[PDB]
Amino acid sequence: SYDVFLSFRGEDTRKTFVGHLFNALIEKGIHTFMDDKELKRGKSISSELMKAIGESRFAVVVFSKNYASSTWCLEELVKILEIHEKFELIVVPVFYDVDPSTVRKQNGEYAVCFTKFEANLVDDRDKVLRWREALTKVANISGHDLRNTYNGDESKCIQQILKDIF
Amino acid sequence: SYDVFLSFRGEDTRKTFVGHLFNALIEKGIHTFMDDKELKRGKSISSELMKAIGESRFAVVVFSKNYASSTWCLEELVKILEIHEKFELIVVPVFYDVDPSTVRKQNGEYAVCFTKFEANLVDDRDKVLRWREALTKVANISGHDLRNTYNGDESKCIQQILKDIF
Amino acid sequence: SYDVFLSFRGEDTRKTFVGHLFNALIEKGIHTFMDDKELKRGKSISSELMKAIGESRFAVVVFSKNYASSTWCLEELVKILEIHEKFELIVVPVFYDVDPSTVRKQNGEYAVCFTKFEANLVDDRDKVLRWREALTKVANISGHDLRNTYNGDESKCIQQILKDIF
Amino acid sequence: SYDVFLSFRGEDTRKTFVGHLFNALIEKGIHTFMDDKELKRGKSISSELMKAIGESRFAVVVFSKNYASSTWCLEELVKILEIHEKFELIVVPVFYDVDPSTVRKQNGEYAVCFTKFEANLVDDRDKVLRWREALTKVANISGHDLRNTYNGDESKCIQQILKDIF
Repeated sequence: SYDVFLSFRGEDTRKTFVGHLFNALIEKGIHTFMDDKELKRGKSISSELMKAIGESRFAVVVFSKNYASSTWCLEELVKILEIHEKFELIVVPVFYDVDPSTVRKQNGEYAVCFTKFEANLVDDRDKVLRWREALTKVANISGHDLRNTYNGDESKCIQQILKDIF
Repeated sequence: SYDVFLSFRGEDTRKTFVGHLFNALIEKGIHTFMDDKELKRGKSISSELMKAIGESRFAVVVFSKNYASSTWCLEELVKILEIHEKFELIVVPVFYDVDPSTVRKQNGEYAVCFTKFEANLVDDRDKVLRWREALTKVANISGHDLRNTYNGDESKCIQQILKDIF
Repeated sequence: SYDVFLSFRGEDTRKTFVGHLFNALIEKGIHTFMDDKELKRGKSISSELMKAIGESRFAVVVFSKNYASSTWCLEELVKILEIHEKFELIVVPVFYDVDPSTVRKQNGEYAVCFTKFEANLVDDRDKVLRWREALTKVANISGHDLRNTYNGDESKCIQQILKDIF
Repeated sequence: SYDVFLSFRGEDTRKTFVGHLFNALIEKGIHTFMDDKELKRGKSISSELMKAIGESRFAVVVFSKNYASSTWCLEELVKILEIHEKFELIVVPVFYDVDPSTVRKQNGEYAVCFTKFEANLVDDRDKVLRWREALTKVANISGHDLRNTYNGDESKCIQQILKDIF
């Protein structure tokens, strides 16, 4: 069924950028499963999300301001990275509206959220440290950085992604 | 005697929206002459633009918040309006993040930009008056809008326009 | 003999950029005549410069901080533009390390020089006004803007120039 | 078992110098693996870089003023030095706007950058000491310089290096 399941929080890019990527991939003929509900229930992953992650040939993750600001987003990133470790999922980082250098050091607005996420909720979980290590490891794999590689394009990055996919 | 044309403001559309619209139009099979690729080095700019506008059929101008700022864009709008007055060139409006009522009264950001040019070219050239009248008429002219019609997906609006051309 | 004679003041770009252009054009096989002497005698043009300008199939002008700061540079630009008007010289503006918008309005550091050039020397010549009008007319012809079209490349612009030439 | 390699600092060489050198090397017929095109999306970055360095023959690193700033670049220099210590990889220095004496003593801008990292990784990791020693040895190693050898044309230096490779 679904070939590559792009994963990004439906907060900012859900209107223009991620919408454009979904439309282009769907039109081009490659089957893909996306964010099922804008009102998605549960910060965890149900059967549908787990099955999509397991049965995805590859995955796409777009890092933005909110891309980790939700605990659901961090958990999904953790599951995806563990899939890449244990399964054959291809992970292609996409850096849109975010500085790759700051994300590498786990610094920026995400650092402010992590400090806010450094309360007793994660002190009873330590999942913030796991998420930060996972993000750092994921940043070790090169991807596409629209704000840097082209710095002024949006359709060119989509063309590159389509060239990689098909 | 060409197929279509495009018009946008480079400050806010040359990066994300206008490029996606151009890609959609090119893929759909209708030739488009944007002011980014339809320009040979040797030939002039104003002359080439006037010729391209004269030989094109359908024009779609996306009026942005700072649309009045670009004097060249205002002149292009005036020329397009004059061509539509003399000949019968296809007219189509595009308006994102700028409600038609705001532009029709030349108010808001348009009002501020005109006030900056209130003593510049309204009376010294009488072309600012013609541009204001043409903008008012084009605003009165019905087109495609997205502030409230779609309001949820820019790519949905692009596909709607592409399907609605013919 | 010489096919296209690139014209730029040997002040800043004579080390890296214009040197790269001269080396690439010479290597590619297109015959070209360049700035003969770094200690060029006379702010006017001798027989060699006039003959090169007349017998050039095309010309290349790179606009930078000093590209008009010398009276010799302005005179050469005037002669080149008059050649383009009366002869078949192809003029391709090149915008390197300069904002095209400011140059269009004849504003910027060049404006400071023009105000400094607005003394009795030009008051007895009025050649500053002629040079400003000539620059404005030349800016009406589109060319290549490395800081904008690519914004991060130097070899790509050279490749585009070579594609245009041969 | 490859032909050559390239090394540069993205802050000051990725735009003008390193690109011209890469174009010259590619045109000359010797394959080059820069850290801008020799990278597949799926595979890692550190692993791919280590493999490429191991399989390449000739490495040319242009030490810039802020060369010490890039920790990844320093690690790459350390790995290249270690490979040259164990194997016999071709070593070639490149130094522009940074006199060899300044880098040899790790002084000037190198001194300031190391002082910023004086309490960071000199004693906490003992790899800053190894990097300083390797930089000192490489500075003692003769290479190609342009501050006083050529001092008049960067492209002349690039052509000199390309001719001097073999």
